[PDB]
Amino acid sequence: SIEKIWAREILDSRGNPTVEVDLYTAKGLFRAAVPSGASTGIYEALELRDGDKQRYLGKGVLKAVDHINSTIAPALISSGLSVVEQEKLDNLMLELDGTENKSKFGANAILGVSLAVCKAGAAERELPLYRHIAQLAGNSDLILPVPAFNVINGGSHAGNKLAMQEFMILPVGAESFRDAMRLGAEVYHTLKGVIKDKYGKDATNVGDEGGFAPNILENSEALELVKEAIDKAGYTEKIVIGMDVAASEFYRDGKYDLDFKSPTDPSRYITGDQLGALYQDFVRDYPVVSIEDPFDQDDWAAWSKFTANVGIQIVGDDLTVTNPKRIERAVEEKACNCLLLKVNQIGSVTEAIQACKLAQENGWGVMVSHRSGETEDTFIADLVVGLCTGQIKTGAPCRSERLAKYNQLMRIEEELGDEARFAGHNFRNPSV
Amino acid sequence: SIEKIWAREILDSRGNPTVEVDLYTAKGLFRAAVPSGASTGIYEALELRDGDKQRYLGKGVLKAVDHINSTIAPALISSGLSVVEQEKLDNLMLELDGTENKSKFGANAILGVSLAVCKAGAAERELPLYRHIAQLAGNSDLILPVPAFNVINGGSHAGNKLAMQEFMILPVGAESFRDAMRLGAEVYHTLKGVIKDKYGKDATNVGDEGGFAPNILENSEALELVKEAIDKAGYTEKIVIGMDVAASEFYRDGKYDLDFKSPTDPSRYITGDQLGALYQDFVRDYPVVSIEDPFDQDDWAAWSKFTANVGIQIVGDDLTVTNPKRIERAVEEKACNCLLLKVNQIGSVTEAIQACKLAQENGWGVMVSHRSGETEDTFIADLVVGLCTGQIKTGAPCRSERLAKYNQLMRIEEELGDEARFAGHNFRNPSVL
Ligand SMILES: O=C(O)[C@@H](CO)OP(=O)(O)O
Ligand SMILES: [Mg+2]
Ligand SMILES: [Mg+2]
Ligand SMILES: [Mg+2]
Ligand SMILES: [Mg+2]
Repeated sequence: SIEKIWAREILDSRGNPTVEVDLYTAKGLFRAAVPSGASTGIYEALELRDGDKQRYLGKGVLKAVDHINSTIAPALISSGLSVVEQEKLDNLMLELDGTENKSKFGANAILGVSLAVCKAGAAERELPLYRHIAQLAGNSDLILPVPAFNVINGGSHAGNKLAMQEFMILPVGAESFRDAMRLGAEVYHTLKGVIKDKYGKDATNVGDEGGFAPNILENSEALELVKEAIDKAGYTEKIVIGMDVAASEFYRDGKYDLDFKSPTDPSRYITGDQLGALYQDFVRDYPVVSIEDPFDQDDWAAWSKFTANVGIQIVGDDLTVTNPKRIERAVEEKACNCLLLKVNQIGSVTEAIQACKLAQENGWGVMVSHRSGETEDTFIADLVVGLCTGQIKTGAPCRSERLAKYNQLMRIEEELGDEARFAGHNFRNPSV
Repeated sequence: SIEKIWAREILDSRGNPTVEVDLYTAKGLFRAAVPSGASTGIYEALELRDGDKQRYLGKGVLKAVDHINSTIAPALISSGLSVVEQEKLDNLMLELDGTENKSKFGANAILGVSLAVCKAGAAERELPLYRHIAQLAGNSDLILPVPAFNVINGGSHAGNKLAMQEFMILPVGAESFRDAMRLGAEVYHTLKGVIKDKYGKDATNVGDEGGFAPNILENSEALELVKEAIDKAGYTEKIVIGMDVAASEFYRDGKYDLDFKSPTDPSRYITGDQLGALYQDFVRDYPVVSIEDPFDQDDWAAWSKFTANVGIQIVGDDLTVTNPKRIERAVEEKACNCLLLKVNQIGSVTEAIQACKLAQENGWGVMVSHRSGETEDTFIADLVVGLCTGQIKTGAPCRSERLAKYNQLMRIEEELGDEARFAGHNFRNPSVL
């Protein structure tokens, strides 16, 4: 059973409080922490913050922590359920909170326990984490995913004018996971120089996810820099490009604002048809193979029309928020062909696994994802392997809240030894 | 005894390779990894790199990793020594290397085993890491250090003109380590707002250690920005300022170039006297209580004279490189009154505890330090408690290779319960508490 749970406030990678949980069994101690987004969709389960403006500027998580220490912990303990029963323990937590969006305890409260139970569960089974997860998910071929490295940053929170949030590289042609990391790192460090040469040393500092934020406006120019770094590294044949537009962040009165970090002005705003045609030029002119949140989380028509007019991967994030009910609708409407999977959008492991199986059941790709506020926790590296999804984005190869995950994928690859496989060019559908 | 040792290459926080080590005993797996400097002292132990231009720009550590797997690991397994015997295991390795600066295997090879052995030993003793360290050190006060947070990055850690490396805030007034975390973070976030309003959002990206990299040249202006944020956060009484100049990075033919990241022009260079005088202004205009590497690593005359002429903490880093020989010379010349402690400048736990005790017996402070290239490893967190040094610099409260250490110190404080004490205004000299 569970002997003890102890939750506390720690600092995530931007220096804001988040929830960490210690859960103890007769096997020992298991610790997990909860990440936090900046471009959070309106449909995500509630991140409970304290809002005491005199303390971490309103961002403390004492209330979430106390819900764990005062309510969740006593309950789960006295239940006497084994930590192998992921689903029953998660449902219990879900009934206890009693709300649909987990607004009673916070999803950051429930998830911190849910992850730590999962780690306890692995060890109760004497499996490493990635194999326990695969058992919870009915999987067997524990493929290593292609990493997607966020190398240039724009968007809502970025010190520059660049509207589109993330421009990523995917080493689809590397020989193994370890190899992909090496390609990603070389391109990254090459990019830095390409930026320094073109823009000045000032332009080479990092944003939240470890990528660079040059002082540029044109999304075509970012892609241009990324493709140059890929050539100059010499991997044109091995590395492709993915984008996270995060379009909800610049949605304005039913049109779209590509300049939005400027102080307001509706004359620039373009329509979804105009924004769709830009992407089609991007897909024609650059090796872009994936685009995430190309439209607002509510602009369903633009998603379906786009998806039915392209061959590339189209990824729902803010559209789907790892939520089964929202995914069925995207399925019905053929909104996209890939789920971005964020445990903290829905708020328990069990519901994330279910979101995963539903996407995969209906022929979708699935990409596991960090939040832009991460911790040293590495759960998601085990999650992507265990879920056989074949793709993960968890940062630039820079800042150790991103590398903690990359390094742990290398450890998994090495742990699988001779039986380890890399998704490479089958990242969208590694089930082949 | 040790059952097996597996080393691998992982990536550090700048996305370069570094050593990590998995050590197996009866108790299980003990893992540690090796950090890596950018402004590395000329006298530092050798960090062994591959030098293969077709692989991570020559920055691979395949060689150091193979030294561990193929030579050091059977060496330590054959000895049959318990992991608790830090000193014996460290000497074993130092003798097998047999060079002064560890250039046969690399400081990076030796250290990663040394750290792992260390964590395995704490498990064997049934002790948390910081207590085991305290026992190797012969301490039983486990005081929590004042954290020194590098909130504006310059020099070799940031893409800007700003020449001095590090502008640090020290919550000397804090009630506890956990409360020092809150003050640090609130000032950091306040400073993001100050820098944003004054220089634009483009000035709020960060350099290697998590501090803002604003587009500035004047070191006075960085100090100014920090003061302003302290004040706006409401903490002028409770928080003071520290600097790492690292003048070695900008020492140019007997002079100093405060614009070294600009196209070379030797007229802009100033003498060490001018540099010193500049330090005297900072000390009077700002609550600067500590300055690290204010002169070049070989510029001993400028060091002794500046130190005899101030009552603040003066920190040796590239001057001392965590090395007992260089420390003795610094004590004799009165170069400085604080040691910067960096396991990887010297290359083993045992050596680093020895360099520490040395400083403390000569009445020096000791500030434990991360490197600019870090990992998810939280060793130095337990190390600073176990060594009772009362001060640690391990980043801005931003980037988890920093926050993994700060979060660990909060966990250690919480674990000490009511026995927990906070160094505070005693960060130079915590033994009196
Ligand atoms: O103080 C220093 O000099 C260190 C650590 O902050 O930087 P580097 O690791 O680059 O030497
Ligand atoms: Mg988002
Ligand atoms: Mg997104
Ligand atoms: Mg240095
Ligand atoms: Mg230094």
